[PDB]
Amino acid sequence: RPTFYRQELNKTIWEVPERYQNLSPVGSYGSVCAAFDTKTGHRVAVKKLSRPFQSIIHAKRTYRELRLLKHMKHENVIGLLDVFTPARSLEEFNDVYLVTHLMGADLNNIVKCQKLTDDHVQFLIYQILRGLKYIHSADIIHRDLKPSNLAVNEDCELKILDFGLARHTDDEMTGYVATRWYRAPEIMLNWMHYNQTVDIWSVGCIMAELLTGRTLFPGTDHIDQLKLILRLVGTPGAELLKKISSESARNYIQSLAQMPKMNFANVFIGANPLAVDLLEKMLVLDSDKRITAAQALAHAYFAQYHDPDDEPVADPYDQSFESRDLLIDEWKSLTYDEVISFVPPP
Ligand SMILES: CC(=O)c1cccc(NC(=O)N2CCOCC2)c1
Ligand SMILES: [Cl-]
Ligand SMILES: [Cl-]
Ligand SMILES: [Cl-]
Ligand SMILES: [Cl-]
Ligand SMILES: [Cl-]
Ligand SMILES: [Mg+2]
Repeated sequence: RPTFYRQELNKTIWEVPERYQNLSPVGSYGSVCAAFDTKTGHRVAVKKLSRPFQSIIHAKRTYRELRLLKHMKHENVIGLLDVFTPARSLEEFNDVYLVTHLMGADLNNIVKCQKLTDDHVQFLIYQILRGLKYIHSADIIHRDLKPSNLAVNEDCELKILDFGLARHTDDEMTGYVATRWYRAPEIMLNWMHYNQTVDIWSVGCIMAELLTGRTLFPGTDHIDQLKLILRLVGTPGAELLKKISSESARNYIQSLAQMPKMNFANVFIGANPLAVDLLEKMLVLDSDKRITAAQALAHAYFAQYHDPDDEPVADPYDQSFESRDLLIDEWKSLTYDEVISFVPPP
């Protein structure tokens, strides 16, 4: 067991191992500090969870987040450097701290203020798809891909973070908000049981915005955003209408005048024809017909970067806990076992 020290930073007690020095608040599900890790030489983010075991819902969310971060071991995905508690037994266990690499800029800080060549767009979207091939091979859905959840460095190297932990509220998705502009229509309006294809819709929206410098579907509300989507990709045919489970959602769609799919070369003026072709394969209304991450990596747009011997898959991931009914203290015991069994990376 390391030695811990205590300090108060902006109204909060932080109790952390001596290896972490020069803590400074960066923001606030919990509170975050920047620190220097003397064991590894890296600058790190230390997150102190708020009220991790306050309800059955909160205790299960804490377990879910720790299981997911412990599993993810890939160059294009956020990984866990450390996890700790100052508790010496289950009986006094009440606080959880998570440690990752400190991230600088996000995709927003380069798409707003920088000139991107087609080669930059190839390399950035290649890396998102390499990370997604890995995540989807474990049967994990990210559910919240958008520019603010993608970290980028000076060498244009990218990491996926901030997985959807079943978090977002109704207030958070209302009106003129970037939290909804990247979501697939079937999850935005609860059409059907969704699956991993929702993440490929989000990659299409991101790729379009890197090419044009503008949000693809900046709706003022759910209905405005659906009208922008259907004007580009066309209204649904009878085959997709059959797959929408809500009768009211089917009746609403049938109230709209029919529209054909637009010509994407006339929308993405001057783009690489291979970029236009890949966008037409991602931005498909019927989720069964969208290109997968593994199929997209082999598309001719990425010929410069694609290496089928350097695009790894994940170890199998057991999510059977998701259907399990437990008490607060049972979820808290499972979480304690995962904290004490952690093995750091090389
Ligand atoms: C490289 C690339 O594809 C690119 C670059 C800048 C802008 C656009 N397209 C638009 O801003 N449009 C055109 C017509 O529709 C409304 C506005 C495309
Ligand atoms: Cl230490
Ligand atoms: Cl990482
Ligand atoms: Cl504790
Ligand atoms: Cl964003
Ligand atoms: Cl597992
Ligand atoms: Mg985020």
